[PDB]
Amino acid sequence: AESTLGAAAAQSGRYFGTAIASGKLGDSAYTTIASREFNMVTAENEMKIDATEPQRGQFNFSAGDRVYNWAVQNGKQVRGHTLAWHSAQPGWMQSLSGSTLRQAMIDHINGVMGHYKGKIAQWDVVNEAFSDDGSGGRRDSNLQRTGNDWIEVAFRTARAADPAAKLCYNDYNIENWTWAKTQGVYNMVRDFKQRGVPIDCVGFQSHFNSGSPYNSNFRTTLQNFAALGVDVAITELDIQGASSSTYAAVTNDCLAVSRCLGITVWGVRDTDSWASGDTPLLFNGDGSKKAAYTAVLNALNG
Repeated sequence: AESTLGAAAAQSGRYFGTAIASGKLGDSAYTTIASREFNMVTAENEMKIDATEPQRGQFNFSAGDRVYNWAVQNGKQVRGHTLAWHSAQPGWMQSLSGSTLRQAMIDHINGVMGHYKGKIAQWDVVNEAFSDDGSGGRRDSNLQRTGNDWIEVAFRTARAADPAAKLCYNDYNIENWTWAKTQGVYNMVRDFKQRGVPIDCVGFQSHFNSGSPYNSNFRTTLQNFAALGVDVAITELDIQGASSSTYAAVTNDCLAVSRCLGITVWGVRDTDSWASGDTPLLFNGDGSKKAAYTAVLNALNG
């Protein structure tokens, strides 16, 4: 196949994934589609820090396992999302600073990766660490305020916690090769690779809209990161208005870069999207395929 997105991606060694939401798992229109079309699953909410460690030291894996087991029973692999992040922190973690927050960050990684050890294809270890103010510099968060080495410490922890997982740095607005943010991250991954920090992948959320338009230099971005010796992934793809041509273009960027592992779109139907008003996904509210679906499919069969 040929007929579905994931089977067609697999023709060139790649995956086509989606974001799954444990709450929509009793909707069978939703699971029929999701099961048929994707070979990769990211839990949309259920593996975030507030979802896995809502009380300090007391982890909660129900919602995460529910998504995990659905995926796995339906033939899919899984991306973990996400271990260290400025948002989606619980109350007890937002209150922490300095070394105590550091210890909590390390503890979270160890615990979450521990529970999922050897069962996760990729982990977004660190998420959205860079700023949008145009400086190319780090976002100012409690995590950053523990010291500039937090990202790297997060990565070394995670490598030791689950040596089988691909470790990703994930971020939005790093798709355009000329943006500061792109270059700030580029420079970090370069520095990492040169010094031997265990980072395996970079995750391009690929949330495209009027404020962050697709640029065909996205292919240059993907090429240049790959050339540092990392894989790349399109992790949270959606496109405001769901242009067929933009959807075919992004798909074709991925197919032209051999270290591009695959594409994940951020939800199944437009009604499931965090931006449902923009109808930015491949399926309509009612389950019918959008033009973009056909364009992506053709490209993957391309």
